[PDB]
Amino acid sequence: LVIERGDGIYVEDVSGKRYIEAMSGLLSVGVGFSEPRLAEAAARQMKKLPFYHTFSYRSHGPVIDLAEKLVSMAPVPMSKAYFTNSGSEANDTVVKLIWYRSNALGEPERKKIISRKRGYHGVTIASASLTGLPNNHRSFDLPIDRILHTGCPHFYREGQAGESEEQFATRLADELEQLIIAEGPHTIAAFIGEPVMGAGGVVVPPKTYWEKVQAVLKRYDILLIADEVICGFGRTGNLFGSQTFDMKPDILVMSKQLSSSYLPISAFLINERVYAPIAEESHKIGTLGTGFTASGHPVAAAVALENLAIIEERDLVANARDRGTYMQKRLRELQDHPLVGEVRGVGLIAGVELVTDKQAKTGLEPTGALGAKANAVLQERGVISRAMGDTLAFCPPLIINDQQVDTMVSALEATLNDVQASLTR
Amino acid sequence: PNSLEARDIRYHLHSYTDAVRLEAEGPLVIERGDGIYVEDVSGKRYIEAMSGLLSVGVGFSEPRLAEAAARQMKKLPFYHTFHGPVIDLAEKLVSMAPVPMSKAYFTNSGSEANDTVVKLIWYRSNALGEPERKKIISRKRGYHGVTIASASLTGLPNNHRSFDLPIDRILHTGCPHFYREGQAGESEEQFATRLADELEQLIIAEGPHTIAAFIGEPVMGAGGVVVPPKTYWEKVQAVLKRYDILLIADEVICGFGRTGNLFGSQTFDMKPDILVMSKQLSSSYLPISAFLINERVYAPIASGHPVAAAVALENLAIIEERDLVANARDRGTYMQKRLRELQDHPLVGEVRGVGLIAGVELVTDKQAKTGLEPTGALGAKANAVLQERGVISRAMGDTLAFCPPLIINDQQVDTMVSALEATLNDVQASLTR
Ligand SMILES: Cc1ncc(COP(=O)(O)O)c(CN)c1O
Repeated sequence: LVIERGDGIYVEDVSGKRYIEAMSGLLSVGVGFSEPRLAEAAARQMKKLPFYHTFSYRSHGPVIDLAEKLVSMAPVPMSKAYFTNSGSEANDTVVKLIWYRSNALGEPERKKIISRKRGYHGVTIASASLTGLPNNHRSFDLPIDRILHTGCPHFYREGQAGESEEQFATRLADELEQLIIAEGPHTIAAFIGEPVMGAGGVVVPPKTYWEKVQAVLKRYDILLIADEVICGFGRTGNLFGSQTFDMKPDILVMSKQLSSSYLPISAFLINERVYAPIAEESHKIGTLGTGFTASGHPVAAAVALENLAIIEERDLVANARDRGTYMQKRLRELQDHPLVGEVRGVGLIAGVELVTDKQAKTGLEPTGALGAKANAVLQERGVISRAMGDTLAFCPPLIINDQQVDTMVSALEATLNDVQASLTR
Repeated sequence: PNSLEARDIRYHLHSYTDAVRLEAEGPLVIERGDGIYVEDVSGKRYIEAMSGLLSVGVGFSEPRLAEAAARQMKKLPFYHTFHGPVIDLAEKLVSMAPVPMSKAYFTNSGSEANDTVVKLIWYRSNALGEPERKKIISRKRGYHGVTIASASLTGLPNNHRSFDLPIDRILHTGCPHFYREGQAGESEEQFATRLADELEQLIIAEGPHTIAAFIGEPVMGAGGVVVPPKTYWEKVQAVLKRYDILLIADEVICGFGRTGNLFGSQTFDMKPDILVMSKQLSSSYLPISAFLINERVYAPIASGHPVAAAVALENLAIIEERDLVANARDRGTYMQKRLRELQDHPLVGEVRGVGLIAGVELVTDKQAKTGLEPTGALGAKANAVLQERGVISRAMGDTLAFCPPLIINDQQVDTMVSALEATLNDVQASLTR
């Protein structure tokens, strides 16, 4: 499929066929594909100061405004913002600064990072190691040393026979505590988690998961990294997924949804607990020895500022919340369809996991074929979704309206009826 | 209180900055650009003799790039799928390569590019059934970026201290800086021979079957504009070829006209298997980087950003149309000559450079090759005075670097070097009083 242009929630292929972009590109195009104010902000800044760097006591207006804006928006008190080009780079720099911080606190052994199976955190050698998906690892010799993985909080696929949802949450927290104790709690620097796992199949954690996990982390004074790369800026029904799930991160990572993917930019926020010992170490060394050439890029920063202004001016967090409520309801009305194993989601993100045998939770051979078959029909019916194995993901732009949600979910129902009628046989 | 400087102090953690000092002093805030000049928020204008971060090749006020960006952003601001600017740019870069290349890959940064190259090499050795051929040899004072892997490739102590780097599998051989590394009575070519011998000794000691690749900048930028001795690259390549080790040319700084040719690989007769680009690829007007691989690399293993790609394509077209490689070559010849007229200054230990990149290393005792206590104080002192005289350089320790935009003219080169000469006289006078 060759995509040539976009407009609102739609993209068009070279033949002129229009599709609802049900994943907003890479779960990132928040304001849709034709927001003219973002091009206006880019063109204005690029003709004033197209590039300057933030190295060595230099700065510029756009990054200063954006740093203030992001800190002011934080769901918990934050101290500083640091800028990169991608979410992958951000998580990579976060791991590096966590090691630096532990050295700056006289803890040379507190260097291990706990991630989760099916988590997604980027593609650098380090951030691909954090990533808990199989295709990211073995043939790349990953994960690197110091990165650990605990279990995926996906009740439908990980719960034991007869186990309740909250018992499953308790078991995950206990398995996390068991991991920390067996590794040596003083060796664990941080735990990283998406509020909801996006690329791993839209895994919504069981209720009480984040409360119980945070109790464990607080017991050992382990840092919490909230990876808001997908869940940020209105996706889950609040500005940040951390608010939706009552998470209190020390570090909060944001991706190019900062700019609705219109330009490469990413950032993370750190609280005073993280910043202060890093600042003192940088003073003993004489510099903080890291940074990307385009960190804080003024044109990307200008576009991000305008993108955030649009989200606030047009109340897009509330719009996503309310369209999300309607989408979640419409999708769950398909629960009784013969091919629907599970419907999961919160706010404006959802997954529909397909099966052909509901009791055994199995689909076609191999797993992935059913999702690939349904996704092809869905595309033909004018909706672009992402098949994550046998899960179809829905993550449309924040500007969508109820009429468009209705069209998207009706296309999915018709798709499932088509696939059902064709499987026999 | 709500000034730009105060808000930066309050909210913004800077790269490559002492955070405690930033809180006390605040940043210098840049407002706008114009050709080779930038202007700070107080209205003072400076020659950007570093092109920002050795990157703004077409200067700071090229409105054609803004129109290219806006045009794509108004058509398709983002997609992951890929005619079109990403396809067009990949084709253009392969066609421009100084040696035959097969495929182009895109990232946002040079750091991500080098990180991905390392990952691809490990994947490739596994596909070849060589699980041990995973080590990468880099060089002391080389600079290759700041991801955990590419900061490990980097050979500068500030990039490693307290970061627990380099990771395993990354080795560093010697820096090819004759002025700082040559032994008593060793000639430049003998030093090159010794460096190739030390490289071969490292390869043998590690087990040649465990070495996957060697990475080098043609000229080391961030490490202090280190020009390798004559015959270095020929002798190094002979060693690498003997053990079937891949050559990665990191052209992030040298690419697109900086060294007097399109690529530093041409200037130094390097025949890389992998070539890494960034910076002047787009003149930094938007973040984008790329690496090329040849068929040898691609055979066993057989989503750039469309707005950034469109800007890079138009940037390359400008460089082509306005003959900026030739302009930089001819302005470079003049700059190299003017800078070397200062070699006899009492504060100048060495002038080095090729094309439009140069470094001037400062000392107070020319025979001992020592400066002030500590090393770096003399460079910081002179760089501050040069900025007072309206020229932005970069102090790499006690080396002042010059890497001006490809659009500079001879009159501007003359102004820049005259500011350095007067700076060195001022600093010398201050030291003796
Ligand atoms: C030679 C070289 N390689 C790689 C990099 C890393 O590029 P980036 O800052 O875009 O990550 C740099 C940037 N200073 C460089 O000079």
